[PDB]
Amino acid sequence: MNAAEVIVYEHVNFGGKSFDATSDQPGAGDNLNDKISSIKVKSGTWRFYEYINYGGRYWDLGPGEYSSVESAGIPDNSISSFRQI
Ligand SMILES: [Ca+2]
Ligand SMILES: [Ca+2]
Repeated sequence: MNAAEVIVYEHVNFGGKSFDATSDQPGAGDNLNDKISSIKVKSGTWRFYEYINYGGRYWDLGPGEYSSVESAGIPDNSISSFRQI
């Protein structure tokens, strides 16, 4: 009775953590710079933002995979959070 798989990385492929879980965790939480990240998930829409839940860079997207490093804002991976719908 499980139909949800959200796997994302909070860093480079060969240098990041693999977060594989359904809707329940607080997105992401780690102190570091907003470097290259690997986001590959297919389930509705998700809101990505590197800051609080009421004062940060809002950026949502549909089911798709990507891994940029100069087109997603590289300020600082602090107080980052993302919820999947
Ligand atoms: Ca990152
Ligand atoms: Ca951030």
